Amino acid sequence: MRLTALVSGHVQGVGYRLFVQRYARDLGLHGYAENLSDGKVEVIAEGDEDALNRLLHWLRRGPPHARVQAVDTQYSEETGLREFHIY
Ligand code: NA
Ligand code: NA
Repeated sequence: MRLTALVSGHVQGVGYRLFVQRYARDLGLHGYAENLSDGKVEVIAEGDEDALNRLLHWLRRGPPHARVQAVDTQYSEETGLREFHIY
């Protein structure tokens, strides 16, 4: 399925997108991570349900110096995205 996750907290400017991309690639997932102008990070990830749960473990922690306060999740059908990009 597709996970669309919205990450709140001290998350921009701390390498969060690169962190997500590394773990998504480790977990066989495709999609993207993008900074939002309201201060959040949006993560779209497509792939197996358990891999999405493993990614969520990382999304809730973030890199060194991130302070992730919450991760809102919503699920939808995969669209066939390839690769994992940062925007
Ligand atoms: Na980054
Ligand atoms: Na961005």
